[PDB]
Amino acid sequence: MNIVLMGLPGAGKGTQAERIVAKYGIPHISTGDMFRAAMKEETPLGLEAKSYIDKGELVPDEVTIGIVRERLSKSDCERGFLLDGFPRTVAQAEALEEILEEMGRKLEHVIHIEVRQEELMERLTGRRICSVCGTTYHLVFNPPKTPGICDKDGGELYQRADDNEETVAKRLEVNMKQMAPLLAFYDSKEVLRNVNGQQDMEKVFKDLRELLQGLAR
Ligand SMILES: Nc1ncnc2c1ncn2[C@@H]1O[C@H](COP(=O)(O)OP(=O)(O)OP(=O)(O)OP(=O)(O)OP(=O)(O)OC[C@H]2O[C@@H](n3cnc4c(N)ncnc43)[C@H](O)[C@@H]2O)[C@@H](O)[C@H]1O
Ligand SMILES: [Mg+2]
Ligand SMILES: [Zn+2]
Repeated sequence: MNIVLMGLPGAGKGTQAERIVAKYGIPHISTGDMFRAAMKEETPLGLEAKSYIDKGELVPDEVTIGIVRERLSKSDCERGFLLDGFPRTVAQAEALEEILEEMGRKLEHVIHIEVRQEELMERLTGRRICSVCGTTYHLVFNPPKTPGICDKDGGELYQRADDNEETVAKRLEVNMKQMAPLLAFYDSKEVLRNVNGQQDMEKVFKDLRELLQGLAR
């Protein structure tokens, strides 16, 4: 089970990934999550990626490909994997094709979780994160019991530098542009699947699942 989730910022890739991983036991490889972990640890990779992420820009291809090339060389990827938010450019996709060839593996599905931009903006604007456990909240759709405080451990919530409206509009524009040729790339390869992301989280998952169980032909 060798899978990519592709989608604009907020389309639900991580929400789906948790579900996919709980069902199927393949590793979840989020380049965004990897970068954010390095940023929290303030490692050199982290501080390099920070300058891009905080602004809503893509981290450059070379470093991003390299983290993925190293990550996919681990033994937990031998029976499948779930890439989330990689590739984000055609160059990354062409590099993945070569990685996979080297590994003697093929992408089986590239799932585009499609959600219109208006909904994306609403999903993201208002997200808040617990500084201590990383639990997410939303001001509008999932607020904490006490404003600014996490229900689970009392940790202080924050707004990511990239989740304000202006930066979310930017991330949408950057990824809309990069994703157009990338969708073309994988539609040419006949591995592109489309999922309607504008459904409840369980139903998106059922539809994804049907593509993963081979039922949607
Ligand atoms: N390959 C790469 N090359 C270069 N740079 C890279 C890179 N990969 C990462 N980067 C850098 O790192 C940065 C961050 O990248 P990344 O971490 O990949 O961020 P993203 O994909 O822009 O955005 P999210 O992770 O917020 O969205 P998601 O699709 O995972 O949705 P989620 O499940 O969280 O859900 C979001 C919200 O919606 C809600 N929700 C989910 N599903 C539903 C639904 N079905 N109905 C209603 N609400 C829903 C959720 O509860 C939640 O509140 C990039 O901007 C870039 O700088
Ligand atoms: Mg995500
Ligand atoms: Zn917490």
